[PDB]
Amino acid sequence: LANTSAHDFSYLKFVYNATDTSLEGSYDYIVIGGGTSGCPLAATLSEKYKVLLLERGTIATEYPNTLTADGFAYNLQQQDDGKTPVERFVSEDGIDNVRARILGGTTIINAGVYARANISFYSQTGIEWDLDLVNKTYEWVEDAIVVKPNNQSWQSVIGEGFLEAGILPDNGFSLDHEAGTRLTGSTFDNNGTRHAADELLNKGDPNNLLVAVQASVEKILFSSNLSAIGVIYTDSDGNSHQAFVRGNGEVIVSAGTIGTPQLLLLSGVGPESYLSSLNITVVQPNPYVGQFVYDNPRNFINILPPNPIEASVVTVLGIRSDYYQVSASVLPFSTPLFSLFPTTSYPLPNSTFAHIVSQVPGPLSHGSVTLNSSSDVRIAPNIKFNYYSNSTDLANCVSGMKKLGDLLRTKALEPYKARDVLGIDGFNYLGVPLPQTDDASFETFCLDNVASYWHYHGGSLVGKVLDDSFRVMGIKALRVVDASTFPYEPNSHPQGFYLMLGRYVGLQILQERS
Ligand SMILES: Cc1cc2nc3c(=O)[nH]c(=O)nc-3n(C[C@H](O)[C@H](O)[C@H](O)COP(=O)(O)OP(=O)(O)OC[C@H]3O[C@@H](n4cnc5c(N)ncnc54)[C@H](O)[C@@H]3O)c2cc1C
Ligand SMILES: *[C@@H]1O[C@H](CO)[C@@H](O[C@@H]2O[C@H](CO)[C@@H](O)[C@H](O)[C@H]2NC(C)=O)[C@H](O)[C@H]1NC(C)=O
Ligand SMILES: CC1(C)OCc2cc([C@@H](O)C#N)ccc2O1
Ligand SMILES: *[C@@H]1O[C@H](CO)[C@@H](O)[C@H](O)[C@H]1NC(C)=O
Ligand SMILES: *[C@@H]1O[C@H](CO)[C@@H](O)[C@H](O)[C@H]1NC(C)=O
Ligand SMILES: *[C@@H]1O[C@H](CO)[C@@H](O)[C@H](O)[C@H]1NC(C)=O
Ligand SMILES: *[C@@H]1O[C@H](CO)[C@@H](O)[C@H](O)[C@H]1NC(C)=O
Ligand SMILES: *[C@@H]1O[C@H](CO)[C@@H](O)[C@H](O)[C@H]1NC(C)=O
Repeated sequence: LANTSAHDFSYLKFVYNATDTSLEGSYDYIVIGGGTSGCPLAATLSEKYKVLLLERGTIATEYPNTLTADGFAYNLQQQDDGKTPVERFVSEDGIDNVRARILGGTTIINAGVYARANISFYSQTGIEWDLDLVNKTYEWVEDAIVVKPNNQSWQSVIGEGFLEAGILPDNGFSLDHEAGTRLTGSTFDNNGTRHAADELLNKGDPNNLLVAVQASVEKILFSSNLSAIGVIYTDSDGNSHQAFVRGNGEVIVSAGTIGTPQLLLLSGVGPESYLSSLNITVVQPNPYVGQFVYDNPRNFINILPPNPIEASVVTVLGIRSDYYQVSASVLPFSTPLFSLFPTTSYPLPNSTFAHIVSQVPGPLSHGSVTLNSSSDVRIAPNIKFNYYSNSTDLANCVSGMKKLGDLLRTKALEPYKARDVLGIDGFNYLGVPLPQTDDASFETFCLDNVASYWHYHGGSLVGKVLDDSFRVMGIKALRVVDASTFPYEPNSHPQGFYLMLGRYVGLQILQERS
């Protein structure tokens, strides 16, 4: 595990403005998106080969509130001016949401919770994983940016609550996604310093890795044995640039659940009838590009203790197969955190509150990413998740809400009631309280008060768009590595999986080429 230490910006020595035309040329690999998967992928490929990493955002030093736990709220409260690290969107379902626009991707703006994948996930996928190498690669990530959290009073209250509510067993401190209650890792260190995927660029070879920032990749270029041969990208001034791969080298899209399918569709990889309807020339028909896009529901209550509670980062997890639960203790604010609640029309907290949360696994409900512009990658795509379209998801939310009621009735949580009465009506709530306990009362609560967990995934799935080598089927020299790749969450908190996956696939590419 990592130690408490400053955020390591050594890598800025090989970070350049995309306005620099001397970056245009031929590389062994081009990685699109300097994010959770892309940064460890590019660093790994750079051990042997010449790599260009292209990121649309700027460097995290421009937005210092991205570098502390205390700055998390600021990034979500900040107005989206096109340049900020948080890009705001609303799904077609009407649920507010965010994605990252910054070198380091979503590991620069996220809640810092670190977990390994459920060890059963690898067999569930039917991919031939090198499991020894998966674990070596988890340790490579953890040694860089993961700490054992110190005790925080509220996380300890919630952990005692989860155990008293029957979320057993007590796993103590563990990075593994296992049934029961545990202290997990964090990418915040014990001084509140954020550590993130950009720091994994410090593991790259500085003679072989180049990083362009404010590089908006608009199009994947193809041969005229269809192969990806390069990219077009625009700089902050609006000027265009090209970069190519050479010989046995490859383009990898790491632009996230939203950005990957967007760029594939803009580049003519996707459903023939849809792309022909936009007069986008089809290079490779695949009816699944932008399909099977998922967002795990977040359902929640907010309690307002009569005495102040200490603000905390999330470190204590209550895991069952059918729901994943945490709680944050949150300082009050008068400017909303965009997407913390599902719409801007949510009450503001006047005092410290506990946000007590359950996540639906999978989920089984899915939707799609479609283009909003047939030409401009800077124009956000349309995204729809179809929350609770699958009844199994709704049943799982009912089970999770019953368990949050159990948590609120524990001796652990009793001291946080406003009134010493028998029920959970003894708490004071911000927003809608929990349930009458008939299925319809819990289903109404689940459906009406859903928010994003921010763990959306899918849109370029293995088994639909990709093979088990993460290659785009029917195309040479093109791969996809990021959260677009799997339909079900690997665990409650997937950044650890996707950090591992960038390096893992980098190591597979290097091996396939030897
Ligand atoms: C608010 C929030 C809180 C979260 N908290 C947690 C948590 O505590 N723990 C956890 O495990 N997970 C958490 N997650 C989820 C997790 O961080 C993400 O699922 C994961 O980081 C996604 O990784 P990715 O590589 O797919 O995408 P990203 O990290 O978003 O990387 C994609 C990158 O591509 C860039 N890009 C996109 N399009 C282009 C383009 N055309 N050209 C160039 N660059 C482009 C983007 O700017 C970005 O930097 C959180 C998510 C959010 C949004
Ligand atoms: C870890 O992943 C495994 C495999 O996906 C899960 O096991 C499955 O769980 C469902 C229960 O909802 C069962 O119907 C399947 O039979 C299980 N598969 C196997 C291989 O046993 C497991 O639930 C996940 N664990 C947690 C804690 O999330
Ligand atoms: C504002 C506040 C309390 O802070 C951080 C936070 C983290 C999580 C986490 O599980 C994820 N992802 C859920 C909710 C949440 O809300
Ligand atoms: C962590 O903060 C403490 C103060 O509580 C200090 O003693 C220690 O040197 C700090 N380490 C850092 C900032 O790296
Ligand atoms: C890149 O250069 C342009 C001016 O050419 C400037 O406006 C922009 O801020 C620079 N971007 C970064 C990320 O340095
Ligand atoms: C990998 O690590 C997990 C714990 O994260 C462990 O349970 C598993 O046995 C390890 N697998 C291999 C192949 O060593
Ligand atoms: C596609 O181009 C044809 C002309 O070739 C035109 O008739 C049609 O309306 C166009 N469709 C779109 C959506 O641009
Ligand atoms: C729910 O999801 C599963 C597929 O994972 C499927 O068997 C079932 O048909 C789905 N229900 C609906 C309404 O789609």
